[PDB]
Amino acid sequence: VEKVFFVTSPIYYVNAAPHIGHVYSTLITDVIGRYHRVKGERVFALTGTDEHGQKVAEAAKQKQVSPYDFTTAVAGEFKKCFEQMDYSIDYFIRTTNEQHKAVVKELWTKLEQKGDIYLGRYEGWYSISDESFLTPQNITDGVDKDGNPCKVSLESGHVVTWVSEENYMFRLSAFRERLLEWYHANPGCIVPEFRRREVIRAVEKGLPDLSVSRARATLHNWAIPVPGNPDHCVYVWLDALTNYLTGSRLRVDESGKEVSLVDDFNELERFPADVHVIGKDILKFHAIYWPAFLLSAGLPLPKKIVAHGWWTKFDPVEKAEEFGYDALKYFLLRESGFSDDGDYSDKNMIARLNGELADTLGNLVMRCTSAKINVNGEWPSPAAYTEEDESLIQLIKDLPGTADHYYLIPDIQKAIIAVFDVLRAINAYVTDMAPWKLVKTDPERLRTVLYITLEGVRVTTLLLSPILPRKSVVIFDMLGVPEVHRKGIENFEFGAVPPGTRLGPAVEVLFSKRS
Ligand code: MET
Repeated sequence: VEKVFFVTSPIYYVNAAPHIGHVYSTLITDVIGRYHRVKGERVFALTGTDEHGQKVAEAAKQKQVSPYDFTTAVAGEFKKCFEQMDYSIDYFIRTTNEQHKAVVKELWTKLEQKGDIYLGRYEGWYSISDESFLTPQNITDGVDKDGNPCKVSLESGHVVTWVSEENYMFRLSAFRERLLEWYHANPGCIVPEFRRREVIRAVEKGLPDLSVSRARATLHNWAIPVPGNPDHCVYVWLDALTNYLTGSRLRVDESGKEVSLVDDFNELERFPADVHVIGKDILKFHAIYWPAFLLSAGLPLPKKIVAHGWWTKFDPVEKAEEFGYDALKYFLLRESGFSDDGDYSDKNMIARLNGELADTLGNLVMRCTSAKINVNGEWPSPAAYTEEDESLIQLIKDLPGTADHYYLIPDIQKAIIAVFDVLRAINAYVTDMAPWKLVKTDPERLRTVLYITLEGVRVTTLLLSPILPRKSVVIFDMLGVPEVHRKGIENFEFGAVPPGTRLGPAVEVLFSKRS
C-alpha cells in the first residue's frame, strides 16, 4: 500500500506541567516523522493531551479550579512547550474534543454490538496515578506523600486502593490466542525485542477480562458517558487509546485547527499507525488492550510499537536556551537507547557537544568551506580516484541504506552512530590528505579531496537533518546545496550535487565549544 506514514506520541496526562519525559517521547515521534518526510513520503505526526479521569480531576480539586479550566490551561502549557521545542507535529489532539468523544462512542458501540462488552464487577487493586488495574502479585508494602503504612504498585511505586464496582467489562480473555498469533506472525511489531518477549510471556500466562467503565461518582463526573447508560463513564484508557483513531479521521487546516471528522478512516489513508512511540510504562495498554479492541471492532492493527527506556509520567527549554535546541535533541537521542542507563550530566552534554558536534561535524564543515582550502568557493570537479579515495566513497554510498534500516526499526541512536562513524572516517581522510598543503603542491589532487569531503558532509548532513533540523539548513546553506537536493531518496545517492555549484556566503560558528 501507498499510504500516509502515520506516527504518534502518547497523549500526556494533564495533572502536571510538561517535563522532559513528554518532551522526549514527542521528540522521537517528531524525528521519525521528519525522517519519512526527508525520504519524500506523506506524513501525519500526532501528539496531544489526555484530560479525563480520576487523576486529572483530583489534580484540579487540589488546585481549587474546575476540571475544564485546569485541563484547558495545562493543555496550553503543553502546546507552548512543543512550539518552543521546534517540533513539526501535524496535529495536537485533546480528549475533551467533541469529535474525539464521538469516535469513542462509535467504537464503544461497535464493541458492544460484537458481544465483546458485558456488565460485570471488578473487585481488585487499582493505581489512580497509572489509571491501571493491578492483580495482587503486582503490589507490595510502602508509604504515601505523608508516610503512613499503605500498599503500592510494583510497576510504579504509586499508591494503590481497593475498588469494588459494578463495571462494564471487555472480554479481553477471548483475545489471547489471536494476540499471540499477531505477535508471532509479525516479530518486529514490538520494539525492542526484549519488550516484545515481555509482552508475549504475559499474554501466555493468561488474560483477565478488562474493566472498561467506572461509576460516574468515582471519576468526579470528569469522563465520557457510556452510550445508553449515563450512570457509567468510559475508562480513561479506552478513551485515551482511541485518540489514535480519532486523529486518523480529522481533516486539519494550514494552521492546525481540526475542521471535519470523516466517517471512514480509509478516506485519509492514515490508520493504522505505522509507529506508536511510547514509554516503557504504558506497554501493556498499547500491545495487549489496544490490539484487542481493534480485533474486536474489525479494525487494522498498528505495524510497530516502539517503547523507549524512559518513563512517560531538568527543564528542557532552559537547557536548550543554554546549549542550543538541535544540540539538546542530538544529546537526548544519542545518549540513550532502549535502557535507562545513560548519563545526562552537564559534563557529558558538554563532552558530546564539543567532541562530536563541534570537533567532528562542525570542524569538518568549516574545513571544506574555508577560503584557505576551498579557494574558488565552489564544488570542484574531481580528478581520478585513489584506492583510499574509493574506500571513503564506499562508506558514503553505504551510509544511506544502513541509516535507513536503523530509522525504520526504529533505533535512532544507531542511525546517529552510523552517520558519525562516516564523519569520523571523513575527518581521518582529511587529516591524511592534508588538503591545506595541497593548495600549493598539487591543485589537481585537492579537487578530488575537496569534492569527496563536501559530498560526504552533504550526505551525512541529509541523514542527520531529522536530528538537527535547524543546523542542517545552516550547513546546506554554507555548502550552497540547492533546496531541491535537501530531500528525496534521489539525493541520498553519491554525486547528486554537481561540480560548479557555488558555496553560500560567509559571515560565524556552527556549534561553539564550552568550558
Ligand atoms: C494512549 S497514550 C496515554 C498515555 C497516558 N495518558 C500517560 O500519560 O501515560
